[PDB]
Amino acid sequence: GAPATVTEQGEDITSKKDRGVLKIVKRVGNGEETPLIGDKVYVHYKGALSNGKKEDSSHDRNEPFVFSLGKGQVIKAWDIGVATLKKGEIAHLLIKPEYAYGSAGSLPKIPSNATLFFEIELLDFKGE
Ligand SMILES: COc1ccc(CC[C@@H](OC(=O)[C@@H]2CCCCN2C(=O)[C@H](c2cc(OC)c(OC)c(OC)c2)C2CCCCC2)c2cccc(OCC(=O)O)c2)cc1OC
Repeated sequence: GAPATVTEQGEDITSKKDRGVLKIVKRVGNGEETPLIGDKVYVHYKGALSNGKKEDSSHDRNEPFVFSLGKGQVIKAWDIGVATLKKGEIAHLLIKPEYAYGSAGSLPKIPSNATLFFEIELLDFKGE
């Protein structure tokens, strides 16, 4: 499925090139701009543990999820990954624990050393 495609075909968007965050663009967005650190970003998403049937989704807020990019308001992989998206883009991200919750996890919801998968839509972003 979608995680396997990211493993085989996903681009490594980490600075260290350690495959900690792999990306596939699933729908191309508009324009050339991608958000800067400090910008307020608005997304829809769904997220899964790799090994589990439990899903989280912004569609249940029925509302955009909002955060300021590069301000440690989300896991590292999202500061890295969302920064690469254009407005209207939908991407898949496969995320190793070092760029999420690490060996600690976030118990009981997130286990130790969990890989995560997300589908993310960048709705909009605005300068601070
Ligand atoms: C800088 O590092 C951190 C910053 C923030 C956190 C908290 C979890 C942080 O979660 C995350 O960063 C990632 C990426 C964004 C979407 C949520 N997310 C998650 O892992 C999800 C998540 C994790 C959560 O807590 C761990 C959630 O809160 C209970 C949560 O609620 C909607 C959702 C996982 C859920 C299970 C399946 C795998 C996904 C979070 C959760 C909810 C809203 C957030 O920002 C917007 C807002 O506050 O309105 C930020 C952990 C961090 O490190 C582990």
